[PDB]
Order: sequence, then structure tokens, then C-alpha cells
Amino acid sequence: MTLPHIIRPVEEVTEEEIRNICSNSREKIYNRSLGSTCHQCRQKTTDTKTNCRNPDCWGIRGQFCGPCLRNRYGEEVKDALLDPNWHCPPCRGICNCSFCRQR
Amino acid sequence: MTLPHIIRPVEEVTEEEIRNICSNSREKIYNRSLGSTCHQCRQKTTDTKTNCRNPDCWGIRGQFCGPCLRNRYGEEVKDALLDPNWHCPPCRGICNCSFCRQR
DNA sequence: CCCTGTCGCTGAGAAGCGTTTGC
DNA sequence: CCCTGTCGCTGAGAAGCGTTTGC
Ligand SMILES: [Mg+2]
Ligand SMILES: [Mg+2]
Ligand SMILES: [Mg+2]
Ligand SMILES: [Mg+2]
Ligand SMILES: [Mg+2]
Ligand SMILES: [Zn+2]
Ligand SMILES: [Zn+2]
Ligand SMILES: [Zn+2]
Ligand SMILES: [Zn+2]
Ligand SMILES: [Zn+2]
Ligand SMILES: [Zn+2]
Repeated sequence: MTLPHIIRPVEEVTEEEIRNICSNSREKIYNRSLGSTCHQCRQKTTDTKTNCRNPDCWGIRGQFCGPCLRNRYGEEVKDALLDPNWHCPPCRGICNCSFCRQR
Repeated sequence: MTLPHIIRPVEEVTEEEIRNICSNSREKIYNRSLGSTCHQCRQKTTDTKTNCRNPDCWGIRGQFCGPCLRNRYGEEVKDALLDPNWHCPPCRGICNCSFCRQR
């Protein structure tokens, strides 16, 4: 049931993705099929989300939406998309989501 | 892919299972379909194996064969089968298998 | 009134072939 | 010669709807 984690190279990042990076959490479009789930807010939406470049990462715990990465970690998804060494907060052990903060 | 853990009540234990409890690890019968995997020796065989009664347990980590439970923990599978409060060594945090001993 | 924001819950949390059997 | 025994490796290690959005 685990979704395979695929590292999208920075060269394959397209302008359409940056344009679709969410800037308002209430301006999201839900889609049970094409949407992606943000690890932080746990919403499956169609806005562009981060891609963890850590090979040891797995699943969707490396996927963060615009508002969540902006407000919970002070980082921009556009910068994370273009960063080839970017690691997700779960990989860095700094994730402050409701599940990761207790454990 | 996780096999559902089902608690078999002690009243439903049958004599055919005790007779099929393994007494020699080299006298096992491998079966990819009907066999069960012992958590300790990681062999999928048809001999009777333990059933963990802990509701919080999951998967097959509570399944131990005759020789493994006898030699690695000093307990008999027949006694474990008839014990309604029996917990697997992984549940007790005392498992000494090659994977559990390091972690 | 201002940096336009977030957690609960369920079900989830491997298994088994291969290279495997003591001093 | 005796209590008739065991580990490596791969792939595994959730996700997302619902009850969800700041002081
Ligand atoms: Mg699974
Ligand atoms: Mg569900
Ligand atoms: Mg379950
Ligand atoms: Mg395999
Ligand atoms: Mg894998
Ligand atoms: Zn989010
Ligand atoms: Zn990661
Ligand atoms: Zn987290
Ligand atoms: Zn065994
Ligand atoms: Zn157990
Ligand atoms: Zn173990």
C-alpha cells in the first residue's frame, strides 16, 4: 500500500509546477485520483508539493505543500523544488507535524 | 502486504495441531501456500506455530516454531498454544532474533 | 484583528526465499 | 562430540478522508 518514492530531478522541474505551487491553503483543489497528500496538513490536493531527494526516504512523507513548508519550516517549495540536496523534515528529524512531534 | 493477525482461542486448539508441532528443525515441510513463517528462523513451513494473544500485535511476528521457541526462549509451543495470556517475545521486548537483537 | 494559519482518526506498523541451522 | 541447533538479503518501513486551518 506504500506509494513508491521517486526522486524527480531538478532538471525535469517545469514552470507549470511553480505556477501551481499553493499560496493559500483555502485555495486548494481536492482530487482523490490526481491529487498528492502533504505530509504536514494531510490534505490530498493538486497543488505542487516538495520532492525529497534523499534515496533512503520512502512513501509520501517527503511531500509538503506551499503553506505548510512556508509556515512550519520557513522554506519555500519553489526553493525546495530547485534544491538537488533538499531533504524532507522527517529525514532531517525536524518534522513538527502532529504525529512526528510526539514520537 | 501485511498478513492480518487473528487470535486463535485456546478452546479452538485441536490435537492435530499439537501432533504437528515441530520437534526437529530438519524434519520440517516447506510449503509456499499453506506454510507459516516462524519469526525467529524465518522458515515458511507447515508445522504448528505459536499464536500471539496480544491484541496490539500485528503480522506474523508472533509466530514461532517448535525448535525456535524451545531453544531461544525455553518455552514449549504446546504450552504457548494453551496459554490464553501468552505474548510473543517481540511483544515482550525480549526477542533475540538476528533483526530484533541489534535494534 | 493580524505574519491568511491545522489536528483526529483509521489502519498502519512485511514477509520469506536464499545466501540459512551449535563448540 | 554434545542439550539436534541458524542468519543474510530484499524490500520493507501508509496514506488520506474527516472530525481539519492562527491569539
Ligand atoms: Mg504495507
Ligand atoms: Mg481511510
Ligand atoms: Mg490493522
Ligand atoms: Mg522476496
Ligand atoms: Mg523499497
Ligand atoms: Zn500541507
Ligand atoms: Zn525524505
Ligand atoms: Zn511528520
Ligand atoms: Zn523457527
Ligand atoms: Zn505479539
Ligand atoms: Zn525478532
